[PDB]
Amino acid sequence: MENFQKVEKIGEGTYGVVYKARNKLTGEVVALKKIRPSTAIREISLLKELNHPNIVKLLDVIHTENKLYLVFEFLHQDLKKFMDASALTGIPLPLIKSYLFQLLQGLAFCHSHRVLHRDLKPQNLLINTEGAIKLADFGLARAFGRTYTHEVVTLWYRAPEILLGCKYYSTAVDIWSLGCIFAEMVTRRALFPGDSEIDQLFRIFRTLGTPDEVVWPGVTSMPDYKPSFPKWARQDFSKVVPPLDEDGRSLLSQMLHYDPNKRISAKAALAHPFFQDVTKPVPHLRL
Ligand SMILES: O=C(Cc1ccc(OC(F)(F)F)cc1)Nc1cc(C2CC2)n[nH]1
Repeated sequence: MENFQKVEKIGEGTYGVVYKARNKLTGEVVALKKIRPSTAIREISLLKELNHPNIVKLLDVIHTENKLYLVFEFLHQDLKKFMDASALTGIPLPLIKSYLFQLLQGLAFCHSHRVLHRDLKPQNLLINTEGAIKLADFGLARAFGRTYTHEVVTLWYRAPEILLGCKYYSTAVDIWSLGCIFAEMVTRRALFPGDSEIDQLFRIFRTLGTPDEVVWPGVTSMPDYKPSFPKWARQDFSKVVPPLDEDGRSLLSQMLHYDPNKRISAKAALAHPFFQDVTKPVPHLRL
């Protein structure tokens, strides 16, 4: 670590602090994550190989004095800050479409290697001036497990099967999270901003209807399912994400299917008619 000069704090991650830093030998500007177990070393070392243009590059893994440091590629802005900055006008639909398309390419790659993210949220979607968007913290949930600073870990993008106690969840959990983020880019408001596990689940039920054996076979046997849940009717997506067109509403409905087995895959989502006119615009960024 004597090879890095801290520049400024990026923030407090889930596992530890993130700093912008400079590599004294190569002159490289990086993001350095300080994490404070052998199985974790092996799982993290496997992520160094999982390289894709829409995945934030893991440059190096450093284990010293029982501390673990992850050295990542640096990007100047995250999607949460970009969405806040674009709140008055909204992000233009061609840019939302380009970002969703790129994130689906990222997901299709990681899922093809049987690697899940498990904790997608706007905070870990990073953007550059060229119009690219990249997934950060890919694979860290499986490798490691409130934050170290006691901050509450957000539930807003958590798939219903996790909330219902599924132990062996699938790549479909990442498609759910990305559907929630797509809806938030379009409407400029979080889709399901729950502030507890039951509030998160009931917000989902109030919009998509309380799930039953018809739409989700096996749901009533899930560990945290309760027959006493209130029974809410489903809402139309035309009310949930206006002014998204019919192609975007159809794709969103497939990314938010209750049954993880029915939920669209990233590969099938890339073939959806919503992406017939996709382009790569450049965002307006002030750094
Ligand atoms: O999280 C950001 C955006 C960002 C950049 C600069 C920020 O402000 C600061 F300069 F630090 F004062 C604050 C936020 N990037 C970033 C994070 C990562 C790796 C850890 C995942 N790689 N790249």
